[PDB]
Amino acid sequence: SDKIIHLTDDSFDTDVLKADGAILVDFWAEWCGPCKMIAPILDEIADEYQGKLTVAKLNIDQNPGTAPKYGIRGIPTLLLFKNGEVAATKVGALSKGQLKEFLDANLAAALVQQLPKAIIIGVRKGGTRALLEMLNLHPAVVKASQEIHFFDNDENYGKGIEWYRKKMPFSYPQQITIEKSPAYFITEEVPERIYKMNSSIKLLIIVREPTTRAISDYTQVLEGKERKNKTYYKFEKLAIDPNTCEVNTKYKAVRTSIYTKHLERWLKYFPIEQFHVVDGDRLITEPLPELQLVEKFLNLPPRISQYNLYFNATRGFYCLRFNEIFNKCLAGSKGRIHPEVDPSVITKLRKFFHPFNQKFYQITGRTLNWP
Ligand SMILES: O=C(O)[C@H]1O[C@@H](O)[C@H](O)[C@@H](O)[C@@H]1O[C@H]1O[C@H](COS(=O)(=O)O)[C@@H](O[C@@H]2O[C@H](C(=O)O)[C@@H](O[C@H]3O[C@H](COS(=O)(=O)O)[C@@H](O[C@@H]4O[C@H](C(=O)O)[C@@H](O[C@H]5O[C@H](COS(=O)(=O)O)[C@@H](O)[C@H](O)[C@H]5NS(=O)(=O)O)[C@H](O)[C@H]4O)[C@H](O)[C@H]3NS(=O)(=O)O)[C@H](O)[C@H]2O)[C@H](O)[C@H]1NS(=O)(=O)O
Ligand SMILES: Nc1ncnc2c1ncn2[C@@H]1O[C@H](COP(=O)(O)O)[C@@H](OP(=O)(O)O)[C@H]1O
Repeated sequence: SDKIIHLTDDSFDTDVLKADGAILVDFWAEWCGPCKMIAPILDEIADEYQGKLTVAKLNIDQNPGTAPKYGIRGIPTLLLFKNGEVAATKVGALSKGQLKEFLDANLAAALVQQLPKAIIIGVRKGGTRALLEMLNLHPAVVKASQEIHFFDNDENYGKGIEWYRKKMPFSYPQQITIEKSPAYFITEEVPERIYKMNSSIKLLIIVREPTTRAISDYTQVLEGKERKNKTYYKFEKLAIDPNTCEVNTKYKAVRTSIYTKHLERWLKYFPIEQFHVVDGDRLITEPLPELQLVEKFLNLPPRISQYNLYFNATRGFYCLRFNEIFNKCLAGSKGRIHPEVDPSVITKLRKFFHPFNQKFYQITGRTLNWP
């Protein structure tokens, strides 16, 4: 649960000089009395300043090379670095008020609404909400908690990019905003609009087994009709053409699962390097490895840990653990009791997707091992 980076001489360059934004470094030693008194104050500050400041320590007895390069002749010393250059210093023991006065006087943390620098564009039912919720565990990530539907709605898109920006949450300059809008993946007119706004934007795609995703899709549409006391057909009657007895390519649930078909459209405007495909099947069984890849994709330091995720045998999925008294599980619409589909139909669907799946692996570079 520790939020303080433990530094060494060998790690100082990568963790401090090559870090983005603001880092406060405490130079300390076991023999330094005031260092010990101030140590818990830094723990409080690391929580209160999450998103604007990272806190780090270097033990100068164990790592004696770094302090002489900064002329440090007494400890505790607090050095505030920004982008590899010393920004401010404080010498000696100080109280919380002096430190907060020092930090507030030295950090340019204009809380601002910024346009997203990463967008979860799909795919619906692949775990888009879950992915967004998990990425928000990173101190530098700030989520747009509602779908805004900007690029897929001519009405909203007419209001201009500024309207979109002012629909984003407040964040600090050094924070990265992430939006989730599954419909963007399928809406045919959306890649050009996003490309125009920011051609270097990063795009996130979350997928799970094609056939499974279609059944999850069907279940939601079914629940929506049963809620309103309406009628609906069985999955089989919709996914299989009655006449030919083949897969019904006109059914949206099936078309949406042909991930490759949609990706081709997006690739006409963005290079594959700007995309990262998250394995939704692995996100359910073992999230952390998939989330750690997203961290590197976003140029974010490793900060999501195994402590943040815990298995809830009751709900049957993983839930989020932020601090010691803030837990959050996903809503009831996440984790629906799927209907049993005739094994024969499932086999036909699996074979149908197979060639599209192999193309997807080849284009994206990630083999997801789907049946
Ligand atoms: O098909 C027909 O018959 C249509 O025919 C036409 O000719 C007629 O004219 C129409 O009248 C007929 O309408 C029906 O069919 C259309 C088309 O469907 S389509 O073919 O699939 O396209 C239906 O319209 C579509 O309905 C979709 C749907 O999924 O129902 C829409 O999908 C998008 O939007 C939904 C709804 O979002 S929202 O309103 O909530 O904003 C998304 O599903 C919800 O996702 C949110 C989410 O943000 O994750 C969930 O919110 C939960 O979680 C929140 C956060 O919690 S936590 O952090 O996880 O812990 C929490 O704050 C919420 O409280 C919580 N909700 S909860 O209920 O309390 O649990 C919701 O749970 C999800 O339901 C969906 O992901 C999104 N997908 S997208 O499209 O890919 O973007 C779609 O936009 C829309 O066009 C029409 O409804 C239908 N009418 S009928 O059923 O009456 O027949
Ligand atoms: N920790 C988690 N808790 C609940 N559902 C999760 C989850 N991680 C992934 N999911 C999955 O994400 C799906 C919904 O994705 P989306 O938010 O894009 O609609 C769920 O569909 P099911 O209801 O079919 O299980 C479920 O499989």
